Amino acid sequence: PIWKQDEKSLTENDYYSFYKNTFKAYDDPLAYVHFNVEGQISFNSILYIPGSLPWELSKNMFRGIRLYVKRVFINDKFSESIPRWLTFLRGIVDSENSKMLSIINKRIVLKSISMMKGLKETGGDKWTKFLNTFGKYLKIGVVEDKENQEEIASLVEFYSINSGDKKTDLDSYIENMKEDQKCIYYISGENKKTAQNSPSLEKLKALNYDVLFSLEPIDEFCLSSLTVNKYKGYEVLDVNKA
Amino acid sequence: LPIWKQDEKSLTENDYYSFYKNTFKAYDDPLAYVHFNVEGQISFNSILYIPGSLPWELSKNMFDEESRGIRLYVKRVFINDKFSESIPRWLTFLRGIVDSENKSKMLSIINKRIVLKSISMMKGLKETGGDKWTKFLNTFGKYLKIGVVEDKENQEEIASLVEFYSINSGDKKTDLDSYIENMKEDQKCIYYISGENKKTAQNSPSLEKLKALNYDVLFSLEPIDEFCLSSLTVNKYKGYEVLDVN
Repeated sequence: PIWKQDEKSLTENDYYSFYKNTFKAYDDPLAYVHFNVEGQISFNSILYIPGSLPWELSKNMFRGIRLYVKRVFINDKFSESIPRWLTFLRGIVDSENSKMLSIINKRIVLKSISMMKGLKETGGDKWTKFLNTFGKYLKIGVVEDKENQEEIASLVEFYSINSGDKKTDLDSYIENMKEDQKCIYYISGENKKTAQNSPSLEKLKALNYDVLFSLEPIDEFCLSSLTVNKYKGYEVLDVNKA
Repeated sequence: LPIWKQDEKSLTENDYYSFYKNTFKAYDDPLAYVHFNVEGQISFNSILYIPGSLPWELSKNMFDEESRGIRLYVKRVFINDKFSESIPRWLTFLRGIVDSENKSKMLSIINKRIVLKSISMMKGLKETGGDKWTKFLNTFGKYLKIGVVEDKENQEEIASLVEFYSINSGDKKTDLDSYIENMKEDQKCIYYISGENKKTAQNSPSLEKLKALNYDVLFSLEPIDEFCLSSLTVNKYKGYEVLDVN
């Protein structure tokens, strides 16, 4: 019924208490979205981004989402039915009516990306916290969700030669690209320090080009996908390849 | 120092409204504003306002050949008020300031950030605003319709904001996503029909098969409604074809 109620009459202690007691979570979520939709195909959903990594996920990256059909509880195993890069979301979907699992899912993915973009726009510690905690899942989304590849990739961030102590997003890298520069460059390292000290790196340093760092297999997985598919038309080259 | 260099946190709404009025010599309160700062190579401050009513520069022709609107400052000195000549012209109605530290691949960066902040400002006004949102579309909706035609890169986001009367909508307009929401089971298309008046438009004979399908149909009542709707007719709207009933 919580998700049946009006979303001009519900306050956030309502949403937080619901989340906290349904999901057994003492963390304040970073964000939530209550959406009802709407006419012929018919459903309500509340989706939450946890304030911290769920314990079950702290040891194996892949409940999440509780399905109700017609206000009856089916399973809390509906996370299994959405793209797995979204397994960190917690929430409900209550559907009246596969070719519905399909369009329910498209709508969930849309709303979750929109939630993240909103959180990024606000910026601050909270966006930083979000990428710190869940950014690995986005990086997986970039490869695995072909249709949303460009929007998800616009959220992920990496260390680079120039970003120093903080990470850069890809769009900032683009805006920072020198007059002659055609491509986005990256290089693998054991970590920040070893990576920037790679003598690979001297021709690009001579050109004053930035280079992103790939510091873990998931970075490699994500970036190599961008080499194939490009990012916003830009080539993405591994400095130790061709 | 100037308002755009002060931290937004100490400022009140009235501080922003008084600045808008004094600077642009405008009488009515703005409908909305956003103050942002970008820090890096890269460095600029901006405050962007949606006016309360049509600027006088725009009250004769839809477009002012001079494109005033946005005042450029460099290192806090006023340069000129023609910075809007480089932003998409569908945003000519915005009034605001940019103060930069520094067709360049750079002015281009500032322009892009402005368009994105302007869209997010409108989308916020749509989500929060109810009466203010309808006021915004009644005054500046024509510009958004032109944006849908002319702004290739932002076409879908702008398209999501525009509203039209339909058969089922009543004395209120519907947006496209709400139309999509209301589509029948095997309805695949968004339909529209050139009308003369909101009343006369649904009286059309050419509507019989569609009404016999109980499909909604949006009304085009001017060449602007008409060019807007026809541009969706070519690269679709969120994957939907948009068909003229003729």
